[PDB]
Amino acid sequence: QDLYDAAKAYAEQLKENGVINYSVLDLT
Amino acid sequence: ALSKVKLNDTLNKDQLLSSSKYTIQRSTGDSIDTPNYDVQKHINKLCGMLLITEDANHKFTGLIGMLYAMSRLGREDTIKILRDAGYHVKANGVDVTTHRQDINGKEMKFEVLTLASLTTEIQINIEIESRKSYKKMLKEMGEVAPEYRHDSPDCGMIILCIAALVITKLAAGDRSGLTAVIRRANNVLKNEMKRYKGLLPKDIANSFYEVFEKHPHFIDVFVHFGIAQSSTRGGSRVEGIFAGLFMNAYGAGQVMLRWGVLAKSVKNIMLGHASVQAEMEQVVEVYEYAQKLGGEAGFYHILNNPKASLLSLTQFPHFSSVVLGNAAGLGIMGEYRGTPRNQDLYDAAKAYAEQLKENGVINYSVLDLT
Amino acid sequence: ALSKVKLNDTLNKDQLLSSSKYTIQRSTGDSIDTPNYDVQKHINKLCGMLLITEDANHKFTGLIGMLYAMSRLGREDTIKILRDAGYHVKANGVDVTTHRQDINGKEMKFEVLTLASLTTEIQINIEIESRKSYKKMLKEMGEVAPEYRHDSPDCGMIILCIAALVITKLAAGDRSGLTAVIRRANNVLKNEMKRYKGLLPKDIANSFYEVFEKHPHFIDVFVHFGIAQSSTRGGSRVEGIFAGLFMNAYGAGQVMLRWGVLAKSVKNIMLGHASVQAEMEQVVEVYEYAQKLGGEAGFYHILNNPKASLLSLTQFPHFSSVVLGNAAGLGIMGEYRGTPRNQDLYDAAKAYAEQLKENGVINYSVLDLT
Repeated sequence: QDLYDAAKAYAEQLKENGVINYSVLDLT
Repeated sequence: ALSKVKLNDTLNKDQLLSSSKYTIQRSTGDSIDTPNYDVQKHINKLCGMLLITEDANHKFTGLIGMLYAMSRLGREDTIKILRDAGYHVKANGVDVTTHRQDINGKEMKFEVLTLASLTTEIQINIEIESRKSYKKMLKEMGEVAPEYRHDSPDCGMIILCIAALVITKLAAGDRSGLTAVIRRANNVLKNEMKRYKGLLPKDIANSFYEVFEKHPHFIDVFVHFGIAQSSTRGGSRVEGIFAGLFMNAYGAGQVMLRWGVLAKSVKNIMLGHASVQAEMEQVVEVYEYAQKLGGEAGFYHILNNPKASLLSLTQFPHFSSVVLGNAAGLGIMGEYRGTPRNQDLYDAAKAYAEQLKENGVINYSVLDLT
Repeated sequence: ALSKVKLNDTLNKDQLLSSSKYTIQRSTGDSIDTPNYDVQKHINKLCGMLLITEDANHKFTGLIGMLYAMSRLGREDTIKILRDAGYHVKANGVDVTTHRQDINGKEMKFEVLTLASLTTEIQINIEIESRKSYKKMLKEMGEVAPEYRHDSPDCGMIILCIAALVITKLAAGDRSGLTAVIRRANNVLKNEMKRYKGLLPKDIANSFYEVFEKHPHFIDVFVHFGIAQSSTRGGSRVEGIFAGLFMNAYGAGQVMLRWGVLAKSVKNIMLGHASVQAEMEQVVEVYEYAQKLGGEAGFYHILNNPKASLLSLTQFPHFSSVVLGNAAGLGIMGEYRGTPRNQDLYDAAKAYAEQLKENGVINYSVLDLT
């Protein structure tokens, strides 16, 4: 249960939000 | 030869710490919110909401202030400055999600930042209480101007202006400067307080005092933000006020270093005293060490730097007394809680310093008169 | 030529030891606990529990202090510093497990570190006795503040502050400085003792004295932790205390080296004496050797370094006497247990040194008076 709650806590932090990553695009 | 018997301890101590093979990394915690440039505009709005709110709850404004400073830096840079400081950081992203909640029966939408440190339940309450103050403001003056509203771009920096006043008085390290922080926030930043009801110097300063105390890594983030902010080519007058208020912090926790140059400038006779001259070999070492560091030594006490103790002149009782006496005689100290170790040298320096500032006759040799 | 007949023994002895083909590795023991950054926050809590406990048992605080220092370094580093020192280390991990035990009938849970050196049975007793003192504290002041509680981040470094005071007086090597360690721990760290009942300088210092004596490898761990701690950019004022108190240890076990520069600075006439001048060729070699090592030579006596004996001026009877006499005449030694080999040179140096510090007339040639 402890590993489940710790993984759930971070997984919530992972999906959290949504910034644009400009290094992915081939911008000149 | 007797010239060779010497040992530069000050330089060797620095060489020891500079060439450390191993590193310590302090518990920053479970997570830190690292907002990027895209959210900066949302936090400025959140900062504005607190400012327009009459009798606002500035419990989270110290934390919200840091979020705006980190958003101006950007996720990449703010993570970089935390790691360079010496902290393991678990970076939490920050962006916008629409939260639906039914306040007073009616279902309402709210744009909230999904932060770890700040709950979505308290974020909506900042917006709810601001809407109450907004409609009350709208009812009084009919049409609210761009200056009085939360959408203004200054809002974010206005909250960071008193953060720079808090950082200015962090050298004491016991919330003793709070009185001076509120005082200067009324003299400077006076136009800003007219246009915002929720600009409460006491409430906001205590919030920044709390967040710097609870999170020592955020004071490092603010200092490096302020230097990055001051490195800009130009901006608004509020940004200019912040840059001025931030640079007042430069040299905090080391006023005796500046007053020592003043005593040398005004030529206080007690500097030439025998017991003061015995220390002169070692006091030059710290002044030369201060000259060596340069701009780095400015925030050595604000950031509790290990090497801040090396800049101390207090280790020299006699030189400190004449310097602290010179400041007393010129009438520049007070209420400064520094006590002179040698009382006789202090009183003698104070007496001569009082004689230096008397009357005022015109020196005609200074001008280029023909 | 007669200029060629020479032999640099000091440099050649160093060259012999520096270019050793083989290495000795001392019995560190069966196992050492190497905590990482994830546990650091738990040890800080454990350090806080001891601090809030009234009349606490600081039998394990010297060991618990080292665990916090190693947790700040991190498993990878603290293993690296033990291996670089010259020790075969059997690294034991450190993390959190929940232990269930029925104290006074009622079944209770306890978060304990599964340490080899520290039993889980004694860990719960530290938490049990702290809860007693916590509720007694809660009953007296109603609501306990962030300063008085165990959760504060300073707690861990507060215990390491008197560890730095113990390391400052390790040069003697017989717990003789304990009186000075407690004395300074009252002059220094005075605000910390107000906010924690279990800050007992005598009890905690003896614990660190015990752990450094029983485990000589842990004194190497603390010194390299202190250097790594002092290498940081900035932290809290309590970390500023530790950094200042740790750097006071620099140059311990070699005060005669510093007092020799003082005698040269004040220009004691007995330095020019014939028998003192005969030694001047060889005393310069050790001062140049001290200049060569630099910062490395600071903790050569704290860490019982083989090359610490090379920095000794005691091998020179005449120069040591005038230097020890100069210190006596200026009135800076006492109760220093160093005895002069030449008594006549000591008394002559003491007499002149007393004449140097007399009266106090102003030197007007020093100032830039027009």
